[PDB]
Amino acid sequence: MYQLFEELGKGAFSVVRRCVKVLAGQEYAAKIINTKKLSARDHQKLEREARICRLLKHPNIVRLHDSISEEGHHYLIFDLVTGGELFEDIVAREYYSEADASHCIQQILEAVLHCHQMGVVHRDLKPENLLLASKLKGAAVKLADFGLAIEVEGEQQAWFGFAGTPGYLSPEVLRKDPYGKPVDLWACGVILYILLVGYPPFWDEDQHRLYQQIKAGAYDFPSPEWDTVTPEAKDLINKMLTINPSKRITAAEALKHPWISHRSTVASCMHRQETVDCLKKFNARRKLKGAILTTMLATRNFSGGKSGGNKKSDGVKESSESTNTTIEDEDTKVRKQEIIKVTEQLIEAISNGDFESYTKMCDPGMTAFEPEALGNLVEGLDFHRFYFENLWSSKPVHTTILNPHIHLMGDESACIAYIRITQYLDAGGIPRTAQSEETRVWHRRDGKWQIVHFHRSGA
Amino acid sequence: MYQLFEELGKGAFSVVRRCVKVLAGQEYAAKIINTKKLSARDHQKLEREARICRLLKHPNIVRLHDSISEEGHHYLIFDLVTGGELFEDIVAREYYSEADASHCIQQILEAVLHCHQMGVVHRDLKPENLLLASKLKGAAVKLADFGLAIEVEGEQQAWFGFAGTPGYLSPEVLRKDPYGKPVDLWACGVILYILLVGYPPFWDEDQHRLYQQIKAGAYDFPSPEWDTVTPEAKDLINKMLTINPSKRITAAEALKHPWISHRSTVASCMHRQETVDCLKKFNARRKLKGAILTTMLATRNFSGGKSGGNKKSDGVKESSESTNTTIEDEDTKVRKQEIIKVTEQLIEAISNGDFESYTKMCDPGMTAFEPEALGNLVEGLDFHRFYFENLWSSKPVHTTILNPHIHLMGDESACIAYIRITQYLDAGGIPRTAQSEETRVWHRRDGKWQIVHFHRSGA
Repeated sequence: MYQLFEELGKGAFSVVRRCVKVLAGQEYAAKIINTKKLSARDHQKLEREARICRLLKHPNIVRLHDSISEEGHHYLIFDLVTGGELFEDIVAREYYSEADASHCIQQILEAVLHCHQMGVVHRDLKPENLLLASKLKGAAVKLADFGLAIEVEGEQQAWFGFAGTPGYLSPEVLRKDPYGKPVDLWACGVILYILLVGYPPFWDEDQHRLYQQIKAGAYDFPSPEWDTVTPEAKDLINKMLTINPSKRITAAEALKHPWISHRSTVASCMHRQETVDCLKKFNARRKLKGAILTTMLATRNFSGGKSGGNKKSDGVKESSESTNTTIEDEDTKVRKQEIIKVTEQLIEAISNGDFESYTKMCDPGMTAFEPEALGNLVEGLDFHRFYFENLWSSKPVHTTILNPHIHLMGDESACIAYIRITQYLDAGGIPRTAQSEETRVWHRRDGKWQIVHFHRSGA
Repeated sequence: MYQLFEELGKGAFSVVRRCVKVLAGQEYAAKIINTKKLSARDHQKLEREARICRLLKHPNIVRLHDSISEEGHHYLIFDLVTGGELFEDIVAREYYSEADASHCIQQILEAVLHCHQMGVVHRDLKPENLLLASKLKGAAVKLADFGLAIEVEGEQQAWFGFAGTPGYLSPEVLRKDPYGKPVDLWACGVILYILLVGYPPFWDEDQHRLYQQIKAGAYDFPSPEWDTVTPEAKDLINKMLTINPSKRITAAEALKHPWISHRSTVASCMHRQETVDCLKKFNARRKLKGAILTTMLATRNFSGGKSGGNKKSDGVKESSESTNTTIEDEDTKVRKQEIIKVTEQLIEAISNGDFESYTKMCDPGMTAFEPEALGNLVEGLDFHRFYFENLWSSKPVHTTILNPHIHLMGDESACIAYIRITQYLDAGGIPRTAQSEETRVWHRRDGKWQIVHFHRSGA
């Protein structure tokens, strides 16, 4: 049904690859899940993932087109979005302000609101799920991958399992409390915070300490970098990073927050280069950590240095004549003889009065000096046509070529000079003979020898 | 004093590199020891290493030419041997027999005998120390690197420290007994054994168990591979792998052993392909185990098969030629004008009677049709010399070129045709005028346009 092309990204248990629907000629992203490596339970919950993704129809959410299981693999086929990660894109931009982060978060919150309205909680919102629709300027931000998403019943909370990514986990999930929609608003607070200053609100080498920080809500807004962030951006983060999920801002309420809905008078327009710089390192640390590592050694200076031997300039070593003959592309043979071949075919074409073959062997802009031109230079084949039509269209005539000389001037040019002697009969012969000295200038154009100019004397 | 070129090999605390003595023009191997990474004691014992290596003058031992210390490095400059390891070379050979292993061990024992006679014990004999003199057929085996070598006093034994390589360590060193020359004969027994069947006599993943095996002398000669080894090769190994160093064969006595001294009637001539095959794996396991510079790691193969193949970029046609612009002159040229330049210089050279410049612009084998040749084809410049010498060496004359046409036939060939009109005076002028139709065939040879043939009419 489909044809797989390049890989676009990975997880521990899936890869994503561009593919083409054979009979459609439409391109898609194939999420390819190795089902041999899943638990029975996670294999079974692919049914829930497939279902959630069909439900969700929103401009800021990538949708499922198809789901296929084979013996060792499951295939979830989605729309192709080609812009890559939002976070990678932010660091390649010429300008990045609070007003620009607000537009990112608004799109994310719109998507999340739509999930919540459909009874879907994502549970694992993180930078990797935030993709751009295309490489075009101002492409939309799109949610991708709902492999840990759950279905909820109205506003009812439950214990759906301990699932998520450490830095984005909500306090209620860490306390083992029944939970629901607010887990996604906590994760949006963490994402918003990273979008503003380029580093996460909660971080610790020790995962147990990290979780105590999260559960305590122990994040801060340190100077210098937070000093130029508006009070309203900080207010929205605070409302999202509220420890008690019953008191946490909802996606609907977040979208009405002035830093989002009154962006044009509230969100700062100042470029935040330090955010861009920190985010680069954040982005890089995210691509080293993972289940499988492509680099052989993890601890390598990322910056590099120049080695010795990088450029080499040698001296003028004394050399001899080195003509660069091209590699031959046909059966090996005598080029001189080749010229003799096309020349004999020329003489035979003139003798037979065959203007058709004479035209092929001559360039359309052929130059000519001949006694029939009375000292003038003739261009084209119109002039010799009069002799092909009248005279040569026919008593016995014998031609004889004497002392031929050939000059080869590269692969595509040659020149032959010879003496032509013609034996013929005039009226009631009386056999006669005539001499002429002829020069032909041949030139191979598109794999065919053609006369570009010729010269005749005494005829 | 020296110039360093390519790296030839390594240890943990040294690299070896080819170098050239600047003022000599002689090439050597530089052992470059990073003294910052040595213990005070091992730095100090470089004095002993330097001394031992100067003492040793033997055809099967690489000798020291120089020793230099800088602030962070010591340099021990030796003869360059270019054949690489004996062991690598054995596996690339077309034939390898007991008789060939006997010649290897004889060379090694000769070197070791010479050490022992000079009061030097190597202590760390292993495959890495066994180098070939050159890549020539039958190059000698040479001992290289004495960094763990010691000086002994006659036949006196002492405790010189626990030093060596695990698989080649003698029982007495492992028992912490005073020791001397026999430690090197134990290591030769281990090397000989590996030379015969391609695997070591003592091996264990657990180093403590390995040492108990060594101390017990618990090696064996298992079938099938030992079944075709002569009893005399086994006898020599047994004599060397004798646990009590007072009873172990000496280097002098080993050299008189029939498998060495009567090789031609004693050592088997049968090719041992299984030895060659095992030795390949032995050689490979030796090159993963330990290095200091970063080393790439291979991936185990996956079960069944993945599909795949070579990829070619696709497009509108097989090849491409930029955007679809209107088919017109994209950019202009001046080659036609170049031909006009050399042609005007030709006419001026003829007019001035300058045969010198006329010779340069003409090919030595120039072809010519002209009325002065009376219908004949003239080759060379001898014919026109008569006109340069006599006539043109001089009343007022004005030339006029009419209707010039140029055919470009590649980068290296061109042809120009034109009408030449000459105004002159005859005897007592009476101004006269003459017409001729001229064709020149130019060819660039070694960056210079030369006439290969020319044609003239009515002059």
